[PDB]
Formats: sequence, structure tokens, C-alpha cells
Amino acid sequence: KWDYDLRCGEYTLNLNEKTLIMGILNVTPDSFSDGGSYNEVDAAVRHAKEMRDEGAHIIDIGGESTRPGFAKVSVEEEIKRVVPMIQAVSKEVKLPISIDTYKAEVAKQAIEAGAHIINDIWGAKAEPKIAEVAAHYDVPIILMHNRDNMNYRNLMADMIADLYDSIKIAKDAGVRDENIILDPGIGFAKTPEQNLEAMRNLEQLNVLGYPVLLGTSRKSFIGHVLDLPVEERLEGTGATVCLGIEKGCEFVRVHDVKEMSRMAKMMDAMIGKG
Amino acid sequence: KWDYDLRCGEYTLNLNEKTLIMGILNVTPDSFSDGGSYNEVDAAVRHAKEMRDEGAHIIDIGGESTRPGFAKVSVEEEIKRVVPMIQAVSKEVKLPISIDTYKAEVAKQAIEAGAHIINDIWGAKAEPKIAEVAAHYDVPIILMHNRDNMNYRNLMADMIADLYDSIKIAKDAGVRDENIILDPGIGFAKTPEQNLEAMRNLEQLNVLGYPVLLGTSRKSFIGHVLDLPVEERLEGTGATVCLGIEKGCEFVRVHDVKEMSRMAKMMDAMIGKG
Ligand SMILES: Nc1nc(NCCCOc2ccc(C(=O)O)cc2)c(N=O)c(=O)[nH]1
Ligand SMILES: Nc1nc(NCCCOc2ccc(C(=O)O)cc2)c(N=O)c(=O)[nH]1
Repeated sequence: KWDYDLRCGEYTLNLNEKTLIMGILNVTPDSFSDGGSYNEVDAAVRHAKEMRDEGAHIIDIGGESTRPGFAKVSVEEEIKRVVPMIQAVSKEVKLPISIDTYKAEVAKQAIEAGAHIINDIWGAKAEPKIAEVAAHYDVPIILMHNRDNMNYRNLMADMIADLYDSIKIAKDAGVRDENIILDPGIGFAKTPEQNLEAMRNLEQLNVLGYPVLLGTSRKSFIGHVLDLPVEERLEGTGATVCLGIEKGCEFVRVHDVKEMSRMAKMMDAMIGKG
Repeated sequence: KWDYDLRCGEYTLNLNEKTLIMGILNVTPDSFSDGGSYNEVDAAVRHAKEMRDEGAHIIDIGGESTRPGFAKVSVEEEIKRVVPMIQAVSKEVKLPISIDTYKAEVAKQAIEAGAHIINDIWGAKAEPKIAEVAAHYDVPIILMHNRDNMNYRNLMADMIADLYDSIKIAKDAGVRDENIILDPGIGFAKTPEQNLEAMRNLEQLNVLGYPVLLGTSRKSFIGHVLDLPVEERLEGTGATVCLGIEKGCEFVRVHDVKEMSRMAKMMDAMIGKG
């Protein structure tokens, strides 16, 4: 399949050999500072080493603006939190880092402080200027599907159209094709039922010709199906990661790294990946 | 898909609604008797109730002749062990029971003592007379793929041919089509690599037009891929059960019932089963 590797500055990721595990960094902010305090940076570094030891290939690190139950946060604010965490994890853990942000100033600073991949939940549509940051630093950029409504004419046809609008924004900024990753955005502007329909038809995403990241870890559509709370979603999650790899994804973005790494590796063996 | 239900005397199994979990009964024999002692029958009954409570739809119970690290055992011997266990589990747990045996006298006695399904690892080839027991009691019969060599010309073509030889034995004894289940026999007369090749191509088994049971729970091909001991094979197992359901299986035969039931149910939701 892939005739190139994902170039991540110091690191190379081969897309043919294995499904790549991206581990979700658990960020617990210190009640008493706006960023860079010992307890919260040390929590982040130890969690990254755990994930590295359990099999992660990329560490994903987010600021308050994109991470669930928080209010919106300033750009100045998001940078103080996240940049000390990038610096520490980057020096201390030998894996590429993706910065999860949709804001172009936050992406730029995160890269300067040692990030390799940009993870955008708005697919360059919130701030088109982020695709300019990508092209300049020449870093991979994940363009996730998202929209500000759930009025689909045909769920998958529309998702593909919305992903191409993202791809067009990126390429018009000089983003090289080999620095584009797509994401179907499970959980984002989709009913519980639309989420399962996108799972059921993920293979259609491969016609665009770019690697696909999948992120279903613990999402509430799992809780919809199984009737289970967030901490009881492991098995449900593992089902979506296996279906996702049978359907052609190159990455998955998971909390339960040790578990999902074993499922990934068994699946790779069976489909004949690598 | 299925225009009929699996009729199991007292119980009916709908093949369209859900993947059916068959739970593997843990049989720990009493050092001091040849069968029917309290400790070992009570262990069996409590394990069945655990599996019922965790989501199992069928309980699978085997005698010494088919269960791994034991020597061959007599017919008289296999009946004393297994028949007290059938009687107790059957009265006490409200689910169909399958008797795992390839011997026609053992199958007959197990049914008389309350079993609903026959599970034959030799596919009626060890003792063709078992298909006569099936037809008479009019019970479902699982015909697993197995052979006495690993000289395949084309693994899957040969498996399908060997399964049809089984089906021909069964039908020539008066086994109704609706009482036939096939099994690709993962682990049986196949290298670690042949096992993955059968996983990769299980969907071909559906051309025969019968429900398919899959049993990969903890098998050593998982240990081959992941380099993990028997008790560390949960994630590997879950991968094979999901690929198996994406490929059209109606049953899986599992040790880890609670876990594999959640994965089964998420998968059902995504493929649109039920
Ligand atoms: N690209 C991509 N990013 C994602 N997330 C980035 C935005 C922030 O999302 C978070 C979701 C969960 C967590 C957490 O549980 O700690 C932290 C952050 C996806 N899912 O949340 C996804 O499916 N794909
Ligand atoms: N039909 C069918 N029967 C099977 N087994 C019946 C024969 C006895 O096999 C056992 C395998 C494991 C265990 C156990 O771990 O307790 C007990 C019995 C399959 N796998 O072992 C299979 O994949 N399909």
C-alpha cells in the first residue's frame, strides 16, 4: 500500500508494518498555577513513559480548549499549560508527539517546543492559518471530520465531501500530500446511530488515498450500545479498533494502550499487515 | 439471512438477532472418583451460573477424551464423568447445553441426561454413528473441520471439501439441514500460519449455507503472534472474535464470557446484526 513513511523529524513511522497506536495523554491541571508546575508536568511525563512501555508509537497531548468538560480557554492560557508538557515529554520520552489543537498560534508554539504532528479536530476549518503552520514546519497534520450541524443528506458522502474541503484548505497552504492524515471524527456532529453507520462504512474513506486515524476510545456511542459507563468501555473500544483496522485504518487513538496494542497486533497478523 | 431458528428442545436460538456466546465449561476432576462427586459437580454448576450471568447462551461441557492434556479415556469412563455434570448443569442452569464428544455412545448418553447440541471435533468422521444419534434425537450437531495430516493443496479449498465430506455423512444419516453447524477448527491440523490464513479467509465458509461456530479462545496461534502465555491471551482472543463476527460467524466458543460478550454485542451493533 503506502509508498512512503510518515516523516516525523527525528522519527519515522512506517505505515505498512503495523497499525500505529497513538496514546491519549491524561492531563490533570494543578489547581494553583496556569501551567508548568511540577505535579502536573510530572504526572504527564510518567503517564507518557507508561504508554511508551505499553506499546504507544505517538503521544497525543491536548490543551483545555479541546479536552471535554472544560470551558473555552484563551490562546495565551492554552500555551502556558501545554508547552511545558511538550518540552518535558519530548525530552524525556523518545516518541513523536502530536499536539491536539485547532488554533494556529497554539500549534506553532507546540511544534517549536518539540511536537511532531498536529491533531486538528476542526480539520483546518476553525483557523485555516494552522494549515500554514503545518506546511511551514513541514509536519504531518491530522484533518478530522467535524461540522456545526447534523443535517446529513447521506452521512458518508457528506463526510467525504467535508474531508475534501479540509484537504483543499491544507493543500492550498502548501501542505504536501504525505503530511495529510484523515479522521472520520467519531463522536463529533453524529448521533449514536450515525457513529455506528460511519463505523460500518469506514472503508469508504480509503478512496481519498490518505492514511486514516480512528479514535473511538471510550466514546459514548459504546455506552449507547452496551449500556456501560466510561470506565467499563474497554471491550466495546476493542471492538471498534478491530473493525477499524479490518477496514483500513493506519492509526488508532486510544486510552487503553497495553490492551489496544495487543488487539492491534493480533489483527495485523490476521489481515496480513506487515 | 437465516429463515429459521436453531431449535434446542426447550430453548430456541435466533441466529439473526445476535452472535451467540458458547461458554467453555471448566471441568476439574476429583482425584478420588471416576465421576459425579460433589466437589467437581458443584464446581461445574457454579461455573455455568457465572457464565450464564456474564452473558453465555450455550454451555459447552467435555469429557476427558477431547479436553487437552489428558490421555484417551474409555467410553464407560467418559460417561461417568460427563453425565452427572450434564444432569446437574441442565436442571440448575436454564440454557442449552452442548456435549463436546466425538464418540457416538457418549453423545447419546449426554442427550438422554439433558444435552441439546452435539459438538464433534471430528465432524462425524471418527464415529459416523454419531450423526445417527443426532438425526434420531433431532438435535443440532457442530461439524468441526479436522484431519489427520497438514498436507494441504490449498488450505481453504481443502477445508471446505473436508467440511462437505462431514456434511455428506450427517445428511446420509437423516440429519436435517437446519441441525448442521460448521466450524473451521482453528488449532486442529493447522500450523500457526495456516490458522491465520483460515482467519483471514473465514468468510468463504459461508458459501456452504450453514451457520458457523468459531473457537479461537486462548489458542496457541494467539501466543505465536503476541508471544504471550495462555492467561495473557484475552486481547488476542477478542481480536479473533471480532474478525470472526465481521466475517459471518453466528457463534463463538469462548472462555472469557463477560469480556467476549461485550465485544460481540458492540460488533453486532456496528455490522447491523439485529
Ligand atoms: N483526531 C482526533 N482527535 C480527537 N481528540 C482531540 C480533542 C480532545 O479530545 C480528547 C478526548 C478525550 C480525552 C481524555 O479522555 O483525556 C482528552 C482529549 C478524537 N477524539 O476525541 C478523535 O477521534 N480524533
Ligand atoms: N467445535 C469446537 N470445539 C472445540 N473444542 C472441543 C474439544 C475439547 O476442547 C477443549 C479446549 C479447551 C478447554 C479448556 O480450556 O478447558 C476444554 C476443552 C474447539 N476448540 O477447542 C473449537 O474450536 N470448536
